[PDB]
Amino acid sequence: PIVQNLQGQMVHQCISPRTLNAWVKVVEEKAFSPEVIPMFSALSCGATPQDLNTMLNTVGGHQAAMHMLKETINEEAAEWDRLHPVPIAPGQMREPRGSDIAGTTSTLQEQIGWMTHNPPIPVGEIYKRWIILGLNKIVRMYSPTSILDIRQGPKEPFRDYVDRFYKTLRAEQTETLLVQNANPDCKTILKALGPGATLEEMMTACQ
Amino acid sequence: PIVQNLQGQMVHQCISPRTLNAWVKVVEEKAFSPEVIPMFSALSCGATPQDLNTMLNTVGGHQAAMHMLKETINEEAAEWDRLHPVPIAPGQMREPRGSDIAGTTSTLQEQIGWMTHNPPIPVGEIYKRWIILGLNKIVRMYSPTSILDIRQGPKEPFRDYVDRFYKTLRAEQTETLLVQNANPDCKTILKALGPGATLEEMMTACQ
Amino acid sequence: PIVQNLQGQMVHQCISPRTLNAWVKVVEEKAFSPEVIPMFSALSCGATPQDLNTMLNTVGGHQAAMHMLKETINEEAAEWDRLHPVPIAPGQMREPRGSDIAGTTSTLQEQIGWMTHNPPIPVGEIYKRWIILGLNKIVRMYSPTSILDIRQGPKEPFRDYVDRFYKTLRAEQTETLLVQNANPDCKTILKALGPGATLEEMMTACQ
Amino acid sequence: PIVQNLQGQMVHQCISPRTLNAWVKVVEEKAFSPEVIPMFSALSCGATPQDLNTMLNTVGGHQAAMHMLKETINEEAAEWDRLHPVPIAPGQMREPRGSDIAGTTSTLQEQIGWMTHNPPIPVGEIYKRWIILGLNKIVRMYSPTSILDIRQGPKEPFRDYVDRFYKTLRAEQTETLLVQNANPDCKTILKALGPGATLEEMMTACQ
Amino acid sequence: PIVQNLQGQMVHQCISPRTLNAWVKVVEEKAFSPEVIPMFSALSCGATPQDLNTMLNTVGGHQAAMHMLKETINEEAAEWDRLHPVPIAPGQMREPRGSDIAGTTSTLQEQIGWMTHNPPIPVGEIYKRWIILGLNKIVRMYSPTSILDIRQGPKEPFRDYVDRFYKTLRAEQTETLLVQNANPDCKTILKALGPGATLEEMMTACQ
Amino acid sequence: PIVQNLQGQMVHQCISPRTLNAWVKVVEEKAFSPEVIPMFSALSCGATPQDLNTMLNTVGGHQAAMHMLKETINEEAAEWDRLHPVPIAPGQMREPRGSDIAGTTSTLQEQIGWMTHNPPIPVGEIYKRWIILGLNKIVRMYSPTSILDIRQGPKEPFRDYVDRFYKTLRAEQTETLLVQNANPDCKTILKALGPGATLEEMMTACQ
Ligand SMILES: CC(C)(C#Cc1ccc(-c2ccc(Cl)c3c(NS(C)(=O)=O)nn(CC(F)(F)F)c23)c([C@H](Cc2cc(F)cc(F)c2)NC(=O)Cn2nc(C(F)(F)F)c3c2C(F)(F)[C@@H]2C[C@H]32)n1)S(C)(=O)=O
Ligand SMILES: CC(C)(C#Cc1ccc(-c2ccc(Cl)c3c(NS(C)(=O)=O)nn(CC(F)(F)F)c23)c([C@H](Cc2cc(F)cc(F)c2)NC(=O)Cn2nc(C(F)(F)F)c3c2C(F)(F)[C@@H]2C[C@H]32)n1)S(C)(=O)=O
Ligand SMILES: CC(C)(C#Cc1ccc(-c2ccc(Cl)c3c(NS(C)(=O)=O)nn(CC(F)(F)F)c23)c([C@H](Cc2cc(F)cc(F)c2)NC(=O)Cn2nc(C(F)(F)F)c3c2C(F)(F)[C@@H]2C[C@H]32)n1)S(C)(=O)=O
Ligand SMILES: CC(C)(C#Cc1ccc(-c2ccc(Cl)c3c(NS(C)(=O)=O)nn(CC(F)(F)F)c23)c([C@H](Cc2cc(F)cc(F)c2)NC(=O)Cn2nc(C(F)(F)F)c3c2C(F)(F)[C@@H]2C[C@H]32)n1)S(C)(=O)=O
Ligand SMILES: CC(C)(C#Cc1ccc(-c2ccc(Cl)c3c(NS(C)(=O)=O)nn(CC(F)(F)F)c23)c([C@H](Cc2cc(F)cc(F)c2)NC(=O)Cn2nc(C(F)(F)F)c3c2C(F)(F)[C@@H]2C[C@H]32)n1)S(C)(=O)=O
Ligand SMILES: CC(C)(C#Cc1ccc(-c2ccc(Cl)c3c(NS(C)(=O)=O)nn(CC(F)(F)F)c23)c([C@H](Cc2cc(F)cc(F)c2)NC(=O)Cn2nc(C(F)(F)F)c3c2C(F)(F)[C@@H]2C[C@H]32)n1)S(C)(=O)=O
Ligand SMILES: [Cl-]
Ligand SMILES: [Cl-]
Ligand SMILES: [Cl-]
Ligand SMILES: [Cl-]
Ligand SMILES: [Cl-]
Ligand SMILES: [Cl-]
Ligand SMILES: [Cl-]
Ligand SMILES: [Cl-]
Ligand SMILES: [Cl-]
Ligand SMILES: [Cl-]
Ligand SMILES: [Cl-]
Ligand SMILES: [Cl-]
Ligand SMILES: [Cl-]
Ligand SMILES: [Cl-]
Ligand SMILES: [Cl-]
Ligand SMILES: [Cl-]
Ligand SMILES: [Cl-]
Ligand SMILES: [Cl-]
Ligand SMILES: [Cl-]
Ligand SMILES: [Cl-]
Ligand SMILES: [Cl-]
Ligand SMILES: [Cl-]
Ligand SMILES: [Cl-]
Ligand SMILES: [Cl-]
Repeated sequence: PIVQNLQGQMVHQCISPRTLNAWVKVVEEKAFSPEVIPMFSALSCGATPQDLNTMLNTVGGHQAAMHMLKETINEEAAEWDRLHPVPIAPGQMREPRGSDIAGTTSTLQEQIGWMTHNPPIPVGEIYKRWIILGLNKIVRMYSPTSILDIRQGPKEPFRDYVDRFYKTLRAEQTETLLVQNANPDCKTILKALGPGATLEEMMTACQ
Repeated sequence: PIVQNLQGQMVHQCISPRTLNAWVKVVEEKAFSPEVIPMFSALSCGATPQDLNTMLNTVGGHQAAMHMLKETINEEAAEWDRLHPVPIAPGQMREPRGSDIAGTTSTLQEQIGWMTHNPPIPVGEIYKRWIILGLNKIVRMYSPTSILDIRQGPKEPFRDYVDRFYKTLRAEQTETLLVQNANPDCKTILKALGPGATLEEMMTACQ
Repeated sequence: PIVQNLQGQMVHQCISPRTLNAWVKVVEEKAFSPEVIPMFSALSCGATPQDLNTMLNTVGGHQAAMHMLKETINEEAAEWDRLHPVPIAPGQMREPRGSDIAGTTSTLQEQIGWMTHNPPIPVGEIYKRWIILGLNKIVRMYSPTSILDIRQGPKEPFRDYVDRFYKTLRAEQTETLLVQNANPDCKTILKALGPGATLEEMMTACQ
Repeated sequence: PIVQNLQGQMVHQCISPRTLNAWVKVVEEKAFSPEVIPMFSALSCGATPQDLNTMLNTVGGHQAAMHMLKETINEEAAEWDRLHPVPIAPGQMREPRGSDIAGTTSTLQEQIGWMTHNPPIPVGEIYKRWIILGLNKIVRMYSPTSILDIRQGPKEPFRDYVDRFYKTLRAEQTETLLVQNANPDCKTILKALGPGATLEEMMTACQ
Repeated sequence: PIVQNLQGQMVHQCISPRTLNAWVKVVEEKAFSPEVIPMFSALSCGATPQDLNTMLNTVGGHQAAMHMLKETINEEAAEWDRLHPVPIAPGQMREPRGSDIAGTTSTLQEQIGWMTHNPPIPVGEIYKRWIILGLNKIVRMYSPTSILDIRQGPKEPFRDYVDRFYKTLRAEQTETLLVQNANPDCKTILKALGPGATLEEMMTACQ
Repeated sequence: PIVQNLQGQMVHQCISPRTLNAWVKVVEEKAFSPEVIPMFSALSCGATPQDLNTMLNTVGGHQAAMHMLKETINEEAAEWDRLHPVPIAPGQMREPRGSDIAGTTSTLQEQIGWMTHNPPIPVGEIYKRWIILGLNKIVRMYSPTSILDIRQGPKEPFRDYVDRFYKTLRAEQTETLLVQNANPDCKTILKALGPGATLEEMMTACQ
């Protein structure tokens, strides 16, 4: 990543073995659960496009998703080229192309040059926004259960039902559907509460 | 987080893989036990609102609690706006809104600017206080057993009973109830001790 | 903790995830064995009162001991107030109270101010001494076996017996009792050695 | 590796135990899966030829591949000598040979001298490009299944089939073959979609 | 420990959680095997007497050995007082006593003052030499098997026998006894080799 | 080890717990496999003779090999004394002896003085070369199988056979013997290939 040293200047740092292993492990354990996306964003703090491509390529398996990611990246790369239509002088920064932001036609020194410019061209943050966009579309598609099928069981604790409800809702990307899909006993209690009840009040009443 | 370097200036640091993994793991293992809250506070030392949102979003599951957390955060964010009613000049700090402190309408550079100002606007500590408030309400609600039902067994060691008693009491958020819920043999000993006995004296007498 | 940087000045550092996890784990594995106390002291090197309270609060369970710890802390806090009886000027250090040293009525900035003063008021070391005092009283009470009941078995190796003997003695908080509680065969050998024998000589003779 | 300190100068650093162990472990677990190559590239960030040889030599087993790697390295080393045909003055940098870039006839001080020169001779990056070239040829040869034999099962979820398809394709080093190898039911749906369908659209239709 | 910063001055550093855990773990796994002593010496690099006492006190169990260690320490402390017989002026270093070097009557600031003096009084290295002396006496006593009882089996590989032979010899604290305790077949071969054979030659001949 | 700080000067650093544990673990898991030697060389980057002796002494077991190592070290130490035959002035570097390079008659300060001299006397690298020499002789002797006995099985995959072939060859310290020891079916194919075939071509043909 590009990180500021202990003297106030932005310099390049090698991606750490702890960072590399943490990203690989979370994909192995959680696949494309919704909480994997913020983990990717945190673990790629200050990452260059090269670092972002590194993280994606260390993922073995889920290659269907990785190809969807490339398609989303190319869509965003093509949009950037339509919003930013371009001899380049000696020793002198060039504007980046979509494929430059994606790290495919640009060198690390070029990415360092853009990201540390004054003002900086944050090709890493632009690329990361493309990746998260594509990652979120994967999260929705891999969500196994629709919110319409999350209904509280006749003996299911309300707490467990709300857990499944909003876990599903988070991947699908509320309060009245949560009441409608509650079981008959709790749904009866939740209507007596009236409108405007908080989740805390609702869960307390069906305890 | 925002941490001071080895030269005496406050700069931004990327949240570490060790920090990210430590928060995720403790939630996986302890859920919303009372001791999870001080762990969250320590692991979020110097955190920005972005870092605080990062930590919350890496939690998979317990999504019912996370939605209660959002409701508490919005309540505190709405209160801040009622206590701090607001053209913004070029290059110049703006007062934060409730959603700015919660990291939803503010950028990282803006959060860095507030937290490192002189005097600093500690939007991270303000947000953290909101989160801990909401986290504590979750701890009370998820406490499975009431203090009224913690009574020493006829053969239960007094040490084990006091452990369960104050473990329950900590989540519920004393000395006379501890005597009343003791078993007949120990309760007899504890009355002979008289008032003002310490916990050490009480546990010694029923050993 | 408060640690000196690489330039010779005392500044605040966030308690590390490795430190937090190491304290939690040792309590989970060893409870209140005697060797847990020096581990707590080492892991709290340079800790502020806030850091000391952090470490105590990350302990889940053993809540009976934690309440005994609070009682000991309040006793020491009350003593400090009796030994140090107190408008506070603008921007100007105030003497600490017992509850200030215990981190309950003092801010982190105040604790940093005391600990880094010239001369420093080591509220962290004062608090730590209170905690270790209370922790040691827990170690004695949780010692399951009295030294009077540690006697060498008729076929127990002398090495194993001495291990149990001084393990028990360490928690209870010597040489002649070790001879008296030895088995008949070894006790006969140990009297023939005479007075003033070292532990090495004693263990060698009963090998 | 050669890394810039916190003062802006490139100096030598010892390869870390975390780096050494991370490379060994990934080879033990994944052998020559395609994602092992980007892991090698990231873990060898800023590596000298000595560091690159270190990483290769810590690999136990897969010695057939390591000998293929040497053959590829010698081929690239011989090419470099044909593109760069060479008394060397006292204290004065010499041009490198193919075996110098491969770390076999050059010292660490010589590699440091080339890599930190102005302008730098990046013998580490040149060597790394040779290694990755040879590593990729191993990935293709060790790919067990050909893309022609990746066909969706009659009850295999389309997602799982695309995973295997592009996993195989990645090692072999698309969209119309993916349709042809789909099962009859899904292939019927995919033709109705028409040309130019994205992977996301294709996977959605066969869900 | 006392370690030099990145600016060339000796300052105090808190003993690390990795150091504390590494010492505890090696004692748990290897007890008082001979190789535990050099591990203790390496892990206590630059340690103060306080750090050395910390490491000893984190050891749970083996309390018989720890009491032998104290007896050896007191013997060396008494010797130092006999070799170094002693108003102390304000703000001014005092010569250390045996108990000062052992960390029992001296503060950390005093130990820092001695160790960083010019010229330095290395109370840490003096104490460490006392500890290693006592630790080595424990290694000899806990050696279970005498060298006289290490004899090669009639079908035992010579390599395995030499391993046990010098493992035992290392704890007991050679070449002709190794031949005498070899089995008849190998002993016959080893006499034909003649005097002055290396261990490599000896092991080769009995392979 | 001796490592350069972040200011460009060579200073002493304590051997890290990660380094110590990594060397011990690899010996426990791999014994004297060929790849253990480059691991030792990397983990001893910049090591002093004291650090090199530390690493050897933390190895428990394999004491036969460690005694062969001492014999090789003494041989190299005796050679150095024959190539470098020696009042030493106050405060003034002395030439090292063989036992000085091996760390047996020299202090750490003396080793630091030699290694950081201008020009430096690299007693650590000289000692390390002695150790690796002796370690390699152990690798050859502990190789269980000779290359003459590595022959491809009638149903053994050629890839697996080449793996065993060069694994054995690496420890023993090629292309025509690999053909001769192939099975009849593959050997027939390999002769049809003709001379000068690469390993990649050979393995491809027998696939
Ligand atoms: C950069 C990056 C790392 C980021 C970010 C990021 C940025 C801002 C915010 C946020 C913070 C506080 C509030 Cl009060 C609101 C709000 N208030 S409101 C009117 O109630 O919605 N909204 N937001 C998002 C915003 F921006 F959209 F406004 C927020 C979040 C929250 C952080 C959070 C997590 C948590 F657990 C509990 C919290 F209290 C807060 N994370 C989400 O909210 C995700 N989420 N989604 C849904 C669903 F859809 F199912 F309902 C659900 C959540 C949920 F909160 F987890 C919980 C079960 C419900 N994260 S990134 C690109 O990788 O993602
Ligand atoms: C920032 C953050 C990390 C913090 C903080 C924080 C700040 C201050 C204090 C504190 C410190 C010392 C004393 Cl003497 C008292 C006191 N003296 S008194 C008159 O006896 O109560 N009070 N306090 C709290 C205060 F502030 F309220 F005053 C304290 C604590 C204690 C730390 C502590 C833990 C411990 F194990 C043993 C100790 F000796 C001290 N932690 C708690 O006390 C929580 N707790 N709750 C209850 C219950 F309710 F069940 F009884 C119980 C505890 C318990 F101690 F664990 C124990 C079983 C009993 N923590 S945060 C926002 O994440 O939490
Ligand atoms: C800050 C902190 C981390 C500290 C400290 C701290 C400070 C000083 C000392 C100490 C050091 C050397 C000597 Cl020679 C003596 C001594 N000489 S003497 C006349 O023989 O007793 N005394 N001391 C304590 C002093 F200060 F009281 F003098 C010491 C210790 C020893 C360190 C030690 C541990 C060890 F394993 C082996 C050693 F050789 C030395 N640790 C203890 O001694 C605890 N202990 N208790 C008993 C029992 F009671 F059962 F007998 C037993 C021990 C035992 F040693 F483990 C062993 C089985 C016997 N630690 S803290 C507040 O968290 O604790
Ligand atoms: C230095 C080093 C570490 C590097 C690099 C490196 C450099 C650039 C790029 C890259 C980035 C973005 C796009 Cl949009 C394209 C593109 N757009 S396009 C017209 O669709 O192909 N192409 N590229 C490569 C380029 F350079 F060739 F252009 C890219 C990659 C991608 C990174 C990536 C991984 C991922 F998972 C998902 C992504 F969105 C992006 N990694 C690959 O693409 C490897 N891969 N191969 C195939 C296959 F062949 F099977 F189809 C498949 C992949 C796959 F993506 F994983 C996925 C299943 C499909 N890596 S190194 C020497 O060690 O490797
Ligand atoms: C500070 C500290 C960490 C230290 C140190 C320390 C200091 C110096 C030396 C040393 C180095 C090289 C040589 Cl050539 C000789 C030598 N040459 S010689 C004429 O043949 O003996 N002697 N020495 C010791 C010296 F100083 F005494 F001279 C050495 C050692 C060796 C290091 C070593 C370990 C190893 F595995 C293989 C090696 F090649 C070298 N470690 C020992 O030798 C311990 N050992 N003991 C015996 C036994 F007794 F069974 F035979 C046996 C060993 C053994 F080597 F392991 C092996 C099985 C045989 N360590 S500390 C206080 O914690 O210990
Ligand atoms: C300091 C230290 C850490 C070092 C070093 C060190 C220094 C240089 C080199 C080296 C690098 C590149 C080439 Cl192209 C050749 C070459 N070209 S050539 C004409 O084909 O032989 N030769 N060399 C050695 C040199 F110096 F001798 F020239 C090399 C190596 C290689 C590194 C390497 C490992 C690898 F896996 C794959 C590679 F492509 C390169 N490591 C070895 O080669 C060891 N090895 N041995 C044999 C055997 F004998 F069985 F055939 C076999 C290997 C093998 F490669 F693993 C593989 C199965 C075959 N390491 S240290 C003192 O601890 O060891
Ligand atoms: Cl995966
Ligand atoms: Cl790739
Ligand atoms: Cl821009
Ligand atoms: Cl509930
Ligand atoms: Cl969870
Ligand atoms: Cl999210
Ligand atoms: Cl404010
Ligand atoms: Cl008790
Ligand atoms: Cl616990
Ligand atoms: Cl608490
Ligand atoms: Cl004071
Ligand atoms: Cl014994
Ligand atoms: Cl392997
Ligand atoms: Cl090798
Ligand atoms: Cl070039
Ligand atoms: Cl799908
Ligand atoms: Cl132990
Ligand atoms: Cl103790
Ligand atoms: Cl001295
Ligand atoms: Cl052998
Ligand atoms: Cl071993
Ligand atoms: Cl030793
Ligand atoms: Cl020389
Ligand atoms: Cl093959």
